[PDB]
Order: sequence, then C-alpha cells, then structure tokens
Amino acid sequence: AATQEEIVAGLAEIVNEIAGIPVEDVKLDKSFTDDLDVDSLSMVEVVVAAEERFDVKIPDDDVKNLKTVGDATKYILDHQA
Repeated sequence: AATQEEIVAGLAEIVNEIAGIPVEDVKLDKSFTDDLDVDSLSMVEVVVAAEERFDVKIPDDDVKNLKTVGDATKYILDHQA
C-alpha cells in the first residue's frame, strides 16, 4: 500500500499545477472539481497524470466516481500496484 497522505499529496502536486489550487488545500474532504474547484477539462489532466504519479492506472471513465481527494485516495490506496 502507500501512505494515504502521500497519495493525497500526489493528487495535490498535480492539482496545484493543472487546477491551480494549493497543494496544501488538497485536504481529504475536498472534492476536486467542487470544493477546490478545478475545471472540467483540467480534471482529466490530473487523472492522466495521476496514472504515472501514483504508478497505477486510473481511467477517466471510472475516475468520475472518485469526486474527492479522499475517495480518489480510496481507489489508489486499494488499487496500488
């Protein structure tokens, strides 16, 4: 497995770049394209990058069900390669 906070931080580092939202405000209650407020199209870049960032394969198809940083982590934490 990986460290949940490291997972969230992995999300954060991409979000800070692509979305333009603080690495640090990438908490765990934070819904990416909602509370943080990314963008719809920039969202898919986070996803695509996450695949390499976390070393996993998270398709945009299912990623739409993650909705938060915490639930993104849930996928990654469980789907760890």
